[PDB]
Amino acid sequence: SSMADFRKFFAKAKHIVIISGAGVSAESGVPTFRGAGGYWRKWQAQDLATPLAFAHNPSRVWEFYHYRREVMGSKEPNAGHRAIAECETRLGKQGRRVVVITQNIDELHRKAGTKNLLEIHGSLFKTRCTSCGVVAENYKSPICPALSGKGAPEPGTQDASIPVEKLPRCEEAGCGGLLRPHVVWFGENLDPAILEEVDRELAHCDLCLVVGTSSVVYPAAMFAPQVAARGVPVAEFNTERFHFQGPCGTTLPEALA
Ligand SMILES: [Zn+2]
Repeated sequence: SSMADFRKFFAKAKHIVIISGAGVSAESGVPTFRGAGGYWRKWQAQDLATPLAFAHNPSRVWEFYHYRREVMGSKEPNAGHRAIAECETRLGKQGRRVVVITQNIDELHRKAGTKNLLEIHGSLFKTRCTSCGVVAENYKSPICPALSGKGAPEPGTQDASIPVEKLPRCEEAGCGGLLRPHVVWFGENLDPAILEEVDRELAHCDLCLVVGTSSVVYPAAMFAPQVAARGVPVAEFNTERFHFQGPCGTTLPEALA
């Protein structure tokens, strides 16, 4: 039904799951690399976010992720992210739970103040050593000196073609292994531990929100339907149970007041 009917459910909901999609990041001007304007140079983003592309050209893969890390400098969380964060803070002092399950890798939910965050696809600001497996936070600009001035999005740009030795290297003593971005690539599974946390949130929630994506599309498809099958209401906020059409920065400040 209406927004007034959603607010009734929202006022009584004690454990809210928020499934956050690409729409939420696109509203902050964050480049998504899906759709028609989801291109970097002469390749598809799907072409680069793969174990195969990193094995054959780690320099080109690192140039792509270096760009994505650098564009975040000028990006700020929108009214959607803020309303989500303030909602968690406020409801937490009332002994009620708000959890954000996101596929976004830009950390804007983290900058807005969301604490209960599940980043199922990893983060741009995390590296993983291909030799020792250590996962680490990395906000350094540029991530390595050979990547200084590299990663121009424009097609025609020559490959930086950095030797593997000069790409980001693990700083753990005696390792020096090749680092990769700590993100889920095409053909890779989600971390089972992260999946267990997700499963647990979905099974205990009394309200579920799907924002800047829909329930009939991945990853919200692996999550939101089994919530609706338990009887629990699902509200979708998108540019396309309850459904609310429009930007998240418009509908969420209101819904989550
Ligand atoms: Zn290492």
